[PDB]
Amino acid sequence: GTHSHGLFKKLGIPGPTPLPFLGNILSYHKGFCMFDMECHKKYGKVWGFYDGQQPVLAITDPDMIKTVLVKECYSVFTNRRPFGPVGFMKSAISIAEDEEWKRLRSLLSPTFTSGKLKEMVPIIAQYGDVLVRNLRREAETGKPVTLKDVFGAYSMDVITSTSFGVNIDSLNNPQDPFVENTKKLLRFDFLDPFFLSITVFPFLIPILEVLNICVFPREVTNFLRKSVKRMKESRLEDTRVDFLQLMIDSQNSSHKALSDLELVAQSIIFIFAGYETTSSVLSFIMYELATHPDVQQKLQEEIDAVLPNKAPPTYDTVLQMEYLDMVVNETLRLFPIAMRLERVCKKDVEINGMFIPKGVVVMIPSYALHRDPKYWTEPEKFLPERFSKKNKDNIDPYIYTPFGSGPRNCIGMRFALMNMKLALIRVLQNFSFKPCKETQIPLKLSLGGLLQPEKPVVLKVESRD
Ligand code: HEM
Ligand SMILES: CC(=O)[C@H]1CC[C@H]2[C@@H]3CCC4=CC(=O)CC[C@]4(C)[C@H]3CC[C@]12C
Repeated sequence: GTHSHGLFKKLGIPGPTPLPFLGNILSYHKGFCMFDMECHKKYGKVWGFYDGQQPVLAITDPDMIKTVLVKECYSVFTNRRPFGPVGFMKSAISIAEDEEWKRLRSLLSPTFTSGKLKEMVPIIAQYGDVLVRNLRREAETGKPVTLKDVFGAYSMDVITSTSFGVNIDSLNNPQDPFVENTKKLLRFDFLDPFFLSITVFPFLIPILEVLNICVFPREVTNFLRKSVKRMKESRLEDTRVDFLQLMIDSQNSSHKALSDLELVAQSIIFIFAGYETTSSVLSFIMYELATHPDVQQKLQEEIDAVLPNKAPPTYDTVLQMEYLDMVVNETLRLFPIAMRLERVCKKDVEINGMFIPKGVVVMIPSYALHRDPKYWTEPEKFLPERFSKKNKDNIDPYIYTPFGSGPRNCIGMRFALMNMKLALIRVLQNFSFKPCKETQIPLKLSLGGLLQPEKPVVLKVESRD
């Protein structure tokens, strides 16, 4: 019948012996991260395992990784692992493949330049202020703050705004249908029963498509696909520096420009990529700043220096802040929320020594590499100075990859970084953050399939009066 599980040893690559049907998925009770590091402790440079009958080949040599992500990104390693029933979200850039992906990447790239980003800063800066007013109250309240709630609220405020021009306080408007629906767009947990099932029975994905059962909830994609050219139509033609307009502007004068539907797919996929990723990283950073008041006041002092008497951050004053950037990247080292980068091997190739067969998912265990002893001194420590100017080129760009690498890295990187930084500055420009003993110390990751804390982060918030 199926004859998948013989592949790696038959070519000479080590790995945990698979079970019939299951492959190695029982080994996921630990979680992706724990599983990945333990594999690297025991098989070294390269190993192989099976998500069901699907061969996954892990790699950890930096120029082999450069090779996959950059080298023949186009010729061989262009797409990611198909993962569940996707419906029309087939057209979203992150999900699209080969030429359609290359088309969308090119069509969507100009929208993410540093230029258009400088023009989005005032919009998103505004919701820094909104966050502060919303944080004042729960600080002064007395009681601890659940960070993913006040950052979830910020991330959304900033998403609706730069995506559709929609200007709302998500926190204080929880039924605004436009807020209500978009919270359901959380990140996928590939260790969920559903997805695990899908992994074992991939021959059930086409079954779900028929039934229109979809990993993006029907009701949520229905409401935004509706909102979009409710608004792409003449609320627009009254005549917005945002994502939607830039995509509209590129339907209006190379290869065939953005479809109407393909545009909505993008709008949606942007939300999905940017909402819970941003809010998560922000929680992780605020956790670190709380449990290292060493870093927190040093940063607060950098912020006041660049921005005296609560001066409002600009594009340039942000890029200026070197210790802030140090804080941001060190937290992404410890908590790379993608965990893994993956590419599907389109053809038989041999990359710096070893032959990869067509069909193998080539995987880069980012979480593991970020906590590797060979490239990192004291990997478990929160130590921003590893990213100090100098001391930071020892650092291989192919070992440290919180946003991936090559032509298919995170399109939203400069934005995500800018967005997070504008939050941090205004929040630190007004408050301090300290442990309560509801605060889990030390902090544990979920054993699940999302990089997120065991229990949500709660902290004491004080005004700098
Ligand atoms: C802290 C925030 C974020 C992190 C850490 C992050 C991380 C990542 C990673 C690791 C990848 C995979 C890249 C690869 O496989 O090499 C990715 C892809 C992607 N990200 Fe981000 N992301 C963040 C925020 C955002 C934002 C704000 C947006 C959009 C506004 C975004 C849009 C995308 C898209 C569209 C892709 C797929 C790109 C493609 O298929 O060509 N992400 N992200
Ligand atoms: C947590 C998560 O990743 C979400 C994304 C897709 C979601 C699934 C989508 C399909 C689905 C339909 C149902 O009627 C029950 C819930 C399930 C089985 C969902 C369970 C939770 C999932 C797996």
